[PDB]
Amino acid sequence: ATPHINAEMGDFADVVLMPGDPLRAKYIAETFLEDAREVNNVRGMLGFTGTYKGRKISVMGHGMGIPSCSIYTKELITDFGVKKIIRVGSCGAVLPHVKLRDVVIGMGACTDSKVNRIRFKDHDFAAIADFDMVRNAVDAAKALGIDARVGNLFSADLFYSPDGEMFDVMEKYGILGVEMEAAGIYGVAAEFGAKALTICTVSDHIRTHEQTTAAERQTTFNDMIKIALESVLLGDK
Amino acid sequence: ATPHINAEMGDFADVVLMPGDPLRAKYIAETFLEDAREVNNVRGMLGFTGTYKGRKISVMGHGMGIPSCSIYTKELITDFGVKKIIRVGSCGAVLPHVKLRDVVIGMGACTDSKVNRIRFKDHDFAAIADFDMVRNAVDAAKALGIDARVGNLFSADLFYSPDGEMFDVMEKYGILGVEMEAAGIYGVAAEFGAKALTICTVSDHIRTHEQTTAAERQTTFNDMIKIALESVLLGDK
Amino acid sequence: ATPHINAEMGDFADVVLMPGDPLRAKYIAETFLEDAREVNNVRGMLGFTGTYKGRKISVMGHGMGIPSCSIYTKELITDFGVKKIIRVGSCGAVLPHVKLRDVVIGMGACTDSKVNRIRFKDHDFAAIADFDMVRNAVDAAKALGIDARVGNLFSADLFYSPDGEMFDVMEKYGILGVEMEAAGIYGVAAEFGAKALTICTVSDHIRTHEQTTAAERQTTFNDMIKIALESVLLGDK
Amino acid sequence: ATPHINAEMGDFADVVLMPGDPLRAKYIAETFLEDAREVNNVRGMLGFTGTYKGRKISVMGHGMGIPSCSIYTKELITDFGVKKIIRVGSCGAVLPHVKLRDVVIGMGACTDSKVNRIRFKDHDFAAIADFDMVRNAVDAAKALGIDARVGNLFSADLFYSPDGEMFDVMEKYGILGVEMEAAGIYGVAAEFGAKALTICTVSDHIRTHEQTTAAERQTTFNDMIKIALESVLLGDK
Amino acid sequence: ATPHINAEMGDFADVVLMPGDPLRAKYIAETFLEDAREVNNVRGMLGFTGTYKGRKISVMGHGMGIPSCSIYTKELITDFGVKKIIRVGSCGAVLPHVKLRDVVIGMGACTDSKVNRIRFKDHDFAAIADFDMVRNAVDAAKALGIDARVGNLFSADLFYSPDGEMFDVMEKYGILGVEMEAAGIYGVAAEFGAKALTICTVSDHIRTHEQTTAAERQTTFNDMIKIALESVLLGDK
Amino acid sequence: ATPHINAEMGDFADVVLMPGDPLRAKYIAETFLEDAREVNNVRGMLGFTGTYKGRKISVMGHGMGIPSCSIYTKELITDFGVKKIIRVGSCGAVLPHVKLRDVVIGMGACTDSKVNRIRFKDHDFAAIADFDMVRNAVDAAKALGIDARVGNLFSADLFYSPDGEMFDVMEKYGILGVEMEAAGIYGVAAEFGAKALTICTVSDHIRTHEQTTAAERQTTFNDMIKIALESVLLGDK
Repeated sequence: ATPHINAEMGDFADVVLMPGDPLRAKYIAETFLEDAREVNNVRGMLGFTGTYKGRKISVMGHGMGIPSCSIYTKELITDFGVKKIIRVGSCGAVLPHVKLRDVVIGMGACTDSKVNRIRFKDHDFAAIADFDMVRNAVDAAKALGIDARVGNLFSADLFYSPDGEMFDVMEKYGILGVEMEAAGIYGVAAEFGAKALTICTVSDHIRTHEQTTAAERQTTFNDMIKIALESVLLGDK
Repeated sequence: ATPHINAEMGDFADVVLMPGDPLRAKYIAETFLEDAREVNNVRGMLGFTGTYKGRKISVMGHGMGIPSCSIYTKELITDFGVKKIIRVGSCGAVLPHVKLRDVVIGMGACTDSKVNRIRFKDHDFAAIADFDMVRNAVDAAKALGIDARVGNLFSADLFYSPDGEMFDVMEKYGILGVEMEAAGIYGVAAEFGAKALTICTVSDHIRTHEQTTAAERQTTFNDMIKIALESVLLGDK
Repeated sequence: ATPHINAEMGDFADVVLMPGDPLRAKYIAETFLEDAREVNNVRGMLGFTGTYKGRKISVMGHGMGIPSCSIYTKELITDFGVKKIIRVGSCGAVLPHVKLRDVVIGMGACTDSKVNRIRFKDHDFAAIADFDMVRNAVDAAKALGIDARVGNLFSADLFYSPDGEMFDVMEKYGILGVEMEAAGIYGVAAEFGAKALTICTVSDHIRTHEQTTAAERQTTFNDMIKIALESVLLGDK
Repeated sequence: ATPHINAEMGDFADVVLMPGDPLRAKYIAETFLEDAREVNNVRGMLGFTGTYKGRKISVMGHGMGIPSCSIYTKELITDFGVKKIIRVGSCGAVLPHVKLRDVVIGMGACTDSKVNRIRFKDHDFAAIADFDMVRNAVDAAKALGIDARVGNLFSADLFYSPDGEMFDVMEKYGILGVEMEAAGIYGVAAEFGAKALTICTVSDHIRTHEQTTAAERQTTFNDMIKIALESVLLGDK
Repeated sequence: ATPHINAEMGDFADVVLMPGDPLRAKYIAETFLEDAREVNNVRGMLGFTGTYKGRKISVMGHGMGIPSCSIYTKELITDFGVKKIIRVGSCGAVLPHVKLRDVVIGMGACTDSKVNRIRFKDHDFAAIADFDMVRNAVDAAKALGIDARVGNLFSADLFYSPDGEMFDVMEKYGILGVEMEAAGIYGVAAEFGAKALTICTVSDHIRTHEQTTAAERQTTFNDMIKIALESVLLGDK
Repeated sequence: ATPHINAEMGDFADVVLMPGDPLRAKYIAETFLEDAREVNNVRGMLGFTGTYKGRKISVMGHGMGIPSCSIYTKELITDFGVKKIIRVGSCGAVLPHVKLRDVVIGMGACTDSKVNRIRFKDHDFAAIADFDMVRNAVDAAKALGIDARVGNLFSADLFYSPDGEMFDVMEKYGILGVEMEAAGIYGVAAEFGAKALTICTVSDHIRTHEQTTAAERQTTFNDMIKIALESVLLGDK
């Protein structure tokens, strides 16, 4: 067991899907995994392992923000043999042409956190995904009839930011979505020699809120999870 | 309801105790409060309201790190009428003279997060507690036979820090405990015009690499919660 | 003697009150201290030692700004045995509800200086007063019929700042008064293992720019000095 | 004509290959393009346009460093209709497992320049390539029997850096090659709404000095150009 | 009057010499100026106006550090019509061939203060003297048989710096003398459209740990003042 | 030979004039020098050596931007015995009273590059010229009856800056001309213990869209070159 995960080596697959909400991890296990078993419940941060089309897979919540996900991702890599992390999230769009319910893949992640400056001598660390994982997700999405948008996410520390003008800067530089974790996960992956990817669905536009239904949100979430799971199978071959 | 709290105004007391772990919130509700009811379960971030010696009080987890706790404390203050937040946590000591099981009260909180720089035009914002709350906690502790130490916390973004050299700097400048939230909660309290306090129990010694046992963490935790609750009653009178 | 103080060990009390203006130190000595003698005159930075109700007390100017007061407070602490510094100053208010002639006690001090970033590896050091000293001043003020406000000061490097918009930021985050020294003194106290407090009276408003009469200014100044002196006597018990 | 390019709209293809050295641009034009003509010679920064397998292609030097290449890439995009920039260069390796003469594709580029901080409100902009261009290069390389490494470059401002320790930090975080331009080109592409890619061949290891023969260097350079040109043809499909 | 200078427009000459110590201003007035009038004594910061070789000249202390001298210099320029400021100070040397008693003229001044970053949008402002004033000082020194060194000063915020390694950096980049004010004065001069110069004499060597004797201090100080005064007369022609 | 200069010790004079454009270096060699020989052609960065009134002088292009010129100036100093660098460039004015064709001499150079912060522990290094070289240029200009102003340049990393507002800040602080190299050359000179000067002629006004068209030069540029060359002869006296 590690400080935040009451499990032992072997309990996790070598790839872990991670939504922010642990209750979505439970939903993924129930909906997509065969022979699913709960393998963590410390702090309510539910984690599960089962199989998808014969492939051992785990899913576990990461909590909100770079500091939370950095803990779990580090422990998974250093103590549970995890080689790949796929964050499966929501993001808010700053570009009108990026549509509600689009799938975005963060090949890079911008941020207003200091964590990568702390790592990288106050220089600019380009927080990036693993290329093969990116391509596997693009290809899995294409096989499901989806053209994933590949580019930069922006990982914010403040959900309630006092700097609304920054969203205009994000738009100018082509940021595809705003979320709260990718850059931190990518920094951990680089620090500890593993591989990561963040996939998000566009849940809103930052500038002007758009309504969605629970059913629409569920189906779009499910599409993202299928992309993520199928991408793993492509990566295995 | 707010984006992370499915409750109505009036469901929370005007003071909320907040451990990081929502399971500890449930423990507090069951152990210390009368007639407790669950008022939030969104994302498993359990919150409860009941009474302590006749006084309405709430308790809810805040999750790990500045970004997580900043969400919850903002929503509580702006939309649930919450006037006081008392974080009840654990910390790591760096000073030789600060011992396992000591109770530390953060009158200030240092940080390596960028959030307060973002707020404060890249100058130094001294993230501070409410003074009356500090003195109420000191006095409640004294009535329970505990001499709480009052000073600076350090709120880290990385539990697993690559800049190990910073612990000796914290030690040099008298930091009493290392945790992950206080500076963020204090920044929200200043931004949105409320009052906050962080109380921690020392659960490990970073300098000498000592760790508290299970028995040990629990009994000290109970004392911290009694301090917090009794401090509210002092503040009311 | 030290580079800026031509005195010997024992010439200073273990607590030193420090206004910015050495002529105010002379006034304090003449008005409040018995058997006062001048103990420093280097650079015209007058310092005195005498007794208040039998208790040995010193008073000495600190000059204008963080670099000036950092020199004097360091030398006093390291080489003259000084345990406590109480800055006794004026400040400018940014909050309309903070009134002219109010007493402000700086439990924290924000700043636009780089000195604490230099000390603290470019992270955020919360420059704080000693809690017991704060409580002693609050209690002394209460016994003198004054309700002191306890919160953050802002210690500016530029009395003539080119950034007017920063006052709006200070107001937003609840800064009680603007002065030029507290954060520097608090940094020295932390660096060199001593205790400090800044008490200020509100001399002006950047909002409701009203001034005062000489008589009003003297009476208010003297009330502040009485609070500071009485606070020492509480700390001694 | 623009301030650094004496040419008119149409003189350049919509994709421009850019080595640092203008003499390399001449070599590329002479060796790989049919009906090549010189279209720029301002500042000796030779640029050419011809065809490759019937497809109009341009090639032009970008000079050394972010400021130099930022000028040329901006002018090409805004004034000459250029849609894609492919930098073709050399890099120094900091990882021992990255081998001499390996092909590196910079999906991201770290930097110690301030240019992207100036663009991005002092936050972290992840300077990234266009994903489709990256995949096209990977595929073109595979068709030529070369397995390209895809990951981060580091774009240095100082070829002669006084901070030797930084190469160790680059190695820790997995940087594949050190060069001087990619992060700047990627910043311009984001700013002005175009697409870019940097392909480098490993010319040496920064810490250990290794030798190559003329035939080896010629083979590897030619291989890089073939990858670049063939990647364009894939993108066109 | 201003709060810091109790004088009227006309009371100062258009050129003011400024040592840090107001008692040295008094010495200068008594020793070098004919019929000098005391024009300020607020905060003990003595200032005088008299005549030197037919020329009206003022001299006034500036106190210790950038914030102090920034107040006085701004007020002199914007409230008293002052056109030229000549700081006359002592400095510490780091270079092996800079010797005790050497005269150093600060054509530039490096600093660890934030004041010029605040002014200059967080970019690097080169804090420089007025060229003609520098040349006038070199020429005056030569006529007095003194060979002055012209180069960079370093203006420190902390006389007692916790970062001893910075002296190595100063030495590496050729800093001639370490003092506490020049960069601040030069920033004010640029902000408010006036001209300034800092002349220092080397009173201590930071590496050899030697200092000038009392007799040497007086002689070198007198020579510096003669250079300053004679430089004004050259400027007038 | 060095990595960017294929020549041997002795091939360069101990003084090198450097325009950014190597074709201007050729022009200078063929117009102003006797018995000029091309001594470098790597990357087309033409360098020449000949004599001016019997004095051995070299001239070589430095390319655009701080990173480019930093390479060449370092190599010249450390491997070719070069003692003095005179950059001879163009610049843009922000001050209305600075006119087209004015010759500007950069006693200092401000910058938005990070290179001097990297050198100088993130403090403010005042990037300055050698005083004697500045005075030699001033004196040569006077003897030639050519007007010249001495003050600060601003060395930009982005010719195409997204921050137009910074030009108003430059104007406020008295910047004489905007170019792209001086601060980098001055940093190298300090790092490697040599001497440098930048002279520029105002080619355009950033305020009054006028600048210099086809005509202006040749004669204005020629004026700057004559000043530079004659300044060397004065420095030899």
